[PDB]
Amino acid sequence: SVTCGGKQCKPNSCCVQNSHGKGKDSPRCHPLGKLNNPCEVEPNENGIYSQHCPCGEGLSCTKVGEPNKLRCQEES
Repeated sequence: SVTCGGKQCKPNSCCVQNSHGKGKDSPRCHPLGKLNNPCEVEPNENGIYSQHCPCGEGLSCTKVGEPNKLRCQEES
């Protein structure tokens, strides 16, 4: 069970910070990253992402560019 912003969210959705510096960390529920899309290995020290979500639909963060342009790629 996922829990973001002091509220439980649906599965296949990571936590993302969407605060503009208001002082109240209020993340939002975003869908898991897809193929040929931008993804990150792991979240911050708190466990939250920026905008996109990590691979969770049968993908795997693989380096395709530089410096560290990690993208989602269906694992073999």
